[PDB]
Amino acid sequence: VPTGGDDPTKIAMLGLTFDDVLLLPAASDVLPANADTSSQLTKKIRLKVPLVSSAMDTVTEARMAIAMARAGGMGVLHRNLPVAEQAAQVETVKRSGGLLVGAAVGVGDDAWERAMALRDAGVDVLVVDTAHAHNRKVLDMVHRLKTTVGDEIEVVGGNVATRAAAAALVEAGADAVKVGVGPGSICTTRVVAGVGAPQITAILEAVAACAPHGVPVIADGGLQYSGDIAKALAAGASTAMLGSLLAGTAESPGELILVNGKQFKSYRGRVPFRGPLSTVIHQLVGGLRAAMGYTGSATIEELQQAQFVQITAAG
Amino acid sequence: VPTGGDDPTKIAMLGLTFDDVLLLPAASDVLPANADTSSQLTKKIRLKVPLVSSAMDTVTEARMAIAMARAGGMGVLHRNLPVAEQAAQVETVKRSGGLLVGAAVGVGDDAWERAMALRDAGVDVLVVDTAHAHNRKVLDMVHRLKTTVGDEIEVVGGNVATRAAAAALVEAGADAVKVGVGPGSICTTRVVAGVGAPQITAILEAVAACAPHGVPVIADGGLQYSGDIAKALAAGASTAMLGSLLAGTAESPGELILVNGKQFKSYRGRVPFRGPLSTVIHQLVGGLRAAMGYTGSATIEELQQAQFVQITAAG
Amino acid sequence: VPTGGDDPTKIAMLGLTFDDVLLLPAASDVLPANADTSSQLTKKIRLKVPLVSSAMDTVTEARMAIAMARAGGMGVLHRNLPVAEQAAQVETVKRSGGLLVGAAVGVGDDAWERAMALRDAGVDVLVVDTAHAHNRKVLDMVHRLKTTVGDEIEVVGGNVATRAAAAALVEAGADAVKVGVGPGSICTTRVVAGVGAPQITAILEAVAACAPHGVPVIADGGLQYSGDIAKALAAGASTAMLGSLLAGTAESPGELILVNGKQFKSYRGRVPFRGPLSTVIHQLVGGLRAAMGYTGSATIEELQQAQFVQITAAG
Amino acid sequence: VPTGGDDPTKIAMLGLTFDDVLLLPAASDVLPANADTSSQLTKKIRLKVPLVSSAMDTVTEARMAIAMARAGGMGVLHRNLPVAEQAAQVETVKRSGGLLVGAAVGVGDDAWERAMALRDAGVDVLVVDTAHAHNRKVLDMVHRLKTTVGDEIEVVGGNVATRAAAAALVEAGADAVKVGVGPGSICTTRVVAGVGAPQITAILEAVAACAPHGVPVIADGGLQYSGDIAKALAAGASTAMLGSLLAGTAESPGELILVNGKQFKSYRGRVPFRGPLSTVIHQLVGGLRAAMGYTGSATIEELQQAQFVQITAAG
Repeated sequence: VPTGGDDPTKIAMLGLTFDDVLLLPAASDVLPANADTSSQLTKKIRLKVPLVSSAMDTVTEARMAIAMARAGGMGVLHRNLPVAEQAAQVETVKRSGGLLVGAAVGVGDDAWERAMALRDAGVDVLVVDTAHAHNRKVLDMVHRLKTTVGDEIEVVGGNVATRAAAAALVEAGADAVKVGVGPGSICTTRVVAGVGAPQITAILEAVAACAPHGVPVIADGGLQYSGDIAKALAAGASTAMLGSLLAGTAESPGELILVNGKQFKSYRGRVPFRGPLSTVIHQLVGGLRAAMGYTGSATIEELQQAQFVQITAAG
Repeated sequence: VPTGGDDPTKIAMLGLTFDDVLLLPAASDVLPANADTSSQLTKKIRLKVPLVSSAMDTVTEARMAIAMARAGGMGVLHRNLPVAEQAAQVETVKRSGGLLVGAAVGVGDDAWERAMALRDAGVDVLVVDTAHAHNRKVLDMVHRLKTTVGDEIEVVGGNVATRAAAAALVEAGADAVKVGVGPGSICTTRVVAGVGAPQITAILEAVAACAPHGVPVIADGGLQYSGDIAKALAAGASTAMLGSLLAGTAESPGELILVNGKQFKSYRGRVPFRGPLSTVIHQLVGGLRAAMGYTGSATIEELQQAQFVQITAAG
Repeated sequence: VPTGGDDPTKIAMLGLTFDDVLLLPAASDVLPANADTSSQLTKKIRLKVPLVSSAMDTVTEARMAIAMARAGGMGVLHRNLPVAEQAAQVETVKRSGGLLVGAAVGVGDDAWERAMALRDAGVDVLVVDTAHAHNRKVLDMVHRLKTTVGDEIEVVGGNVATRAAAAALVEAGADAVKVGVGPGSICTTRVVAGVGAPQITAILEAVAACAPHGVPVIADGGLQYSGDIAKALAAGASTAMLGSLLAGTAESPGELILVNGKQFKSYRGRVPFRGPLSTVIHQLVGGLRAAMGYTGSATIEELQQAQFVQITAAG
Repeated sequence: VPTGGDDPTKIAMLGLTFDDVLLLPAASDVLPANADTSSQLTKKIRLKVPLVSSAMDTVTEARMAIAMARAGGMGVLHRNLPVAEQAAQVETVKRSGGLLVGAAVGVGDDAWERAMALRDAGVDVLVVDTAHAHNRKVLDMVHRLKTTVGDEIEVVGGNVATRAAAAALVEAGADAVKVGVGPGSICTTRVVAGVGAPQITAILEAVAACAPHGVPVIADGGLQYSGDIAKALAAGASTAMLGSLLAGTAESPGELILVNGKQFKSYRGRVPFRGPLSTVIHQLVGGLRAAMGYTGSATIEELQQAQFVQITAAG
């Protein structure tokens, strides 16, 4: 093997991240303003805008979830709080109109009780929210939820970064699979544990397992620019989950931070303050619409068939 | 596939930009001072210097177009102004002697009326000037112009970044094809839309479609140094269109900007002030002539057959 | 050959360092808290934590060796001091309980006398400590020690960076092989001599020679983060030797250095002050445990079978 | 072709520079102090140290040439001065003992008269010193000199960066071939003309043409560290010519420059002041000797057979 040892499988793949690729323009009859940006969040739930906000306590509580749903996306309420309060946040969202909302649960001791409280409060999507879903405890939770509340509630499982892990969640009954393990995020799993998977490759692999079963993939982590959203969807994802890009909006939890005359909000680090969510979402969707124009993609399903060019460090 | 998924065509190519390659020296009987730098702008129009200025409101109005033509190149007047004023700028150029001039038009509602006014004013080249030419509306405009005023006026179409798009413009009747979509320019299409094509690869692909039909390619975007001009032509382009490299000249629109004791002009950002156009063109042509000496290229047509070496990030 | 000349073996391999790769998550039943981090330092000696401190006079004297052994690893006492004092440092460690300790020796004139003094003082591991072990003098020393004191003392040989060099040490009787020649360390062998071997490739190659003979490999040099420890072991090493990561701990030789309000210690350069060794080791083992969770590795032997993804400069 | 177009030869090679490679350690019986650093400058002339100073007016006049010869290398006197003065500099060197000296000549109108004056003054090596030697005028000059003064004087030709160009100089009768065209030097041929060849690949290619005819290659340009000298020789060069590395020595032309409390000398830019030449040469040869130890190279001829590992941007 050119890189060492005698085992060609030891280095299993060349992992590409968003910055490694660009979408190629293609024949187009699509104007950006006329593109259809709707996409499946889960097998049953379609969003008007293929964006959801991260289940993080610096990103999504009730205010963010309401704003996301109104913008045509969805929020996933974080679970770093008592069960009754998360459930109360769900109720708050639901009484602000007929708005979709999700909520995270883990696989710990209180996770089942949390899930039932969220169900009672009227949640639409339960996200089984773990660092590493390729694990019997996680798969069992997904399956148990699906078999218990699956008629009324869509169940998302994550996170994964390989084809085999995605396939396991599909088999367990997941309604969507969330992709992102060491995706290049603030937790720096890559530096601390040495573990990760560049996101374009991770999405391509997960989609290879999910699309043949009609299960949408949520790209979760490492998205820095509006152009990354287009790349994630073209790699085959159906939606993108955003943390850092939304943590600086007015609707996110936390107060303004002023450093050297500039405004920031906290992210757990800090991110530039961006103003209202509606403004950020408008910019992001603007970039996505531009990509759909350039690639001749009338719908997100067409964008999922677009081609890339791989670029070098110089590019 | 080593980079993910099961489709080898998903990542269609490895895209190289100017910084990825160098021209290889070759046997030479050519002194730089003796090289012939003339080249086809379009099927019919040959320039003494293979350079044209961008149709941008911070680069080319009448003053720039006159200076470019006198230097042996050509300017393309921007279209971000009323039809009558663009036409008046064409007349201004034409009465400063027998000087070649081009002008941009779009495909919008006023585009045809604009084109006819430019024709009436005596324009030599009409540039159908769009972000993405691989589109029926753009192709129809190129064809309609060619069939209406094509005896008297050369029609350029752009921009493209693929072989198929270039082939479409050739079929529509374009007299030259302009290449540059997300080429690494100020609009940052790459960041916003996630779309682009590294320019050396884009030129190689466009030339594969254009040269067999005798249609010149204009390299448009991403040229930062005189050496990039030589690389663009060696990749097969016949001329290079320059924005950032000319936006800092005296002849470009806009006033001097003084920041921290240094002089700049606006580019839409800012670029260092460079003095007279003649000085910049002299430097650029000097670099091109040096490249022709090193590669043994007596003419631009010979330079188009030169070879590259690909270099690494370390290089 | 694409890179020049007619000899495909002139450039023998593509060398990967830690930053070039990430561990891929895999199916897991392993919780980080439950992983077994024990590993072979030598054929006979197993450590509770697979970490040893460098035989450097800014890293390991008695205080560090005692702290390392108590933390479940081991220190290797440096040899930049008189024989009697190194031996006295060994005695000091041994009387602080039943603690494992190693000590470096060279191949110079006093090296044999040094080794016998260390043996007399009760050392557990002798490390034949050279810049380049692929040399008859070094191999002879390893063999002579092994044949003289090998029943009571384990003999480590190093350093190497190739399969052939590792094989030579195995043949000479080494109980462990230490890998790291121009690994990216403070001596900058790479810059001064132009010599080196990226560590992931060097470990893969050494392990190819050592594992079939049941000889552990010690990864020595270039480890900057806790994640690098996991990568080194997954490449096949059994332990990691740390210099820069430990030189900033309280237990290392040298005084505090205050520069611009920040605290440092000397490394021979300087490194940030990190506090007690126990704290650093806790963080490092925490990262290793996380990696074992993500990869489904119940033991270090299982981690040695994990797979990598190669990443780009963008990643 | 993956990088564009339909011609696989358009991008002819992947060019590696010094920073792209490292020397691999190998079995060694060689101590650095015992290595033989002597090497052929030309077919007939062997130097004790394989280093020559650049024919540049900020590097080599008489003082530098005398110091280089005394250190066991050689200086090449620059030609940016009247013929009589260059000849007078040759005489000055020759009367400082039995010291080897070279001198540059061009191919211009005064070049032949210059060469005969240098011959009369007792020069040992004439260097036909051009930017691009693959040219009939340059080849004719090399041949004419060789046929006229070749019994008494060795004739070096340069510069080249390809196998074909090197072969042409060999055929013309060159006693050594100098390699370096856009090697990454202060003239920035790469940026201005877009022309160049990464030096490791350029040396490998030139050596492929020169070694079978017993003609030494001089690596000229891009050497920044002592380790680069070892890499250049291992790629097959017999000597290295140094500009930037020597321009900061006391013996080089020009005065001390003080900027922000630091000392520099001019290079035509500026380089840090390094003190006496003897000191710099000592460091450089020290690095070379270390490389010979690591690679088991008893002689420069053995070092020329050493192997590389290619490293990534991360390395």
